[PDB]
Amino acid sequence: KQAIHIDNIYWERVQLYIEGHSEGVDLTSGQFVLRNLTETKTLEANEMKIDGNTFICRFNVAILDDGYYLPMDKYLFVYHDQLEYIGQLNPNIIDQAYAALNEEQIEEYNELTTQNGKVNYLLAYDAKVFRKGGVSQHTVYTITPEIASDVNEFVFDIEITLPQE
Repeated sequence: KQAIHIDNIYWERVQLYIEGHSEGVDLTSGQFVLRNLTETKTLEANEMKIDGNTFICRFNVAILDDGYYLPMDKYLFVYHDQLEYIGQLNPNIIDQAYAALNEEQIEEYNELTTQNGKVNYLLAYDAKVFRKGGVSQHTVYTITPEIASDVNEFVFDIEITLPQE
């Protein structure tokens, strides 16, 4: 097919880095963004490095509580040119996540029921949690990569809560 692929995900302090490549999309004219499923909040990348068909993008997700925010919101990684392209997760990441312990192995096989819950459990090992201080309200940011079963697409499940919760 022709789509945007997500190859690696990592963090430096609060900044979320997304590395990937294109399988047919021209990357020189389009804007990479994080967009929620409801199309009501969009987050632009602060850094965008293109190298041939490969790309790296940086997002500062910590600004999402500066305005009006939902405490349970899933965000797609999308390349917007003339058509929006939703990033697809590389199966190598889930296969490397499968390289777990024995306890974790039998824990993952207790999922059983749905394939979705299995892949989400494998992806949860790369979740990020941090707090925002120096302000009037200290908030906990929890960003969890997962496959959204409502659309069958990869999303960052972000929940912004108070420490009390």
